[PDB]
Amino acid sequence: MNIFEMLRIDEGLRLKIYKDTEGYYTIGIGHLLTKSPSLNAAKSELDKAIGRNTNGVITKDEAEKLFNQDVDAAVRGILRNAKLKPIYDSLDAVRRAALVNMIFQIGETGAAGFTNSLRYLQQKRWDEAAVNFAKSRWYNQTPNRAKRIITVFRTGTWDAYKNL
Ligand SMILES: [Cl-]
Ligand SMILES: [Cl-]
Ligand SMILES: [K+]
Repeated sequence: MNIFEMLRIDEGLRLKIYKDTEGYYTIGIGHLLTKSPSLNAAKSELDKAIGRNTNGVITKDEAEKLFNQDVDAAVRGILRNAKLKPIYDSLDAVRRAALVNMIFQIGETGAAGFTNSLRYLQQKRWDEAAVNFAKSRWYNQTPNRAKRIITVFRTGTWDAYKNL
């Protein structure tokens, strides 16, 4: 298990534009195109992203390409965020992957509201952090995925993904 395999499980792989759990145009492996309700707008974002006139469908390789970029950018942003870098640095590799996964899903902006949870992680108060994390719109809207992420923060193991 690793960040790529974990997010592949969590996001799936689709080669045509589709809408994510929030109703937003996405493609590939969780690659958010835009929050605009305009499909053409989405398609334009896709073409810009891939570098060609696609007509809304991409190859697996292309999908993987955006994914790699996406994972990298997620890490990079965490490293550049003064509110997150410290948490990230205080963690073991398994938990770090869970934090990257969260940011990939909700963004740094979405992570701003987790200050308290992040603090519990920093204190290594695993069960306390787990309880806290669950008290969020994030958990309520994507409970199965959030539960997985939370078990990783709680245990430092991949057990939640192990059988998927
Ligand atoms: Cl992009
Ligand atoms: Cl879910
Ligand atoms: K998805």
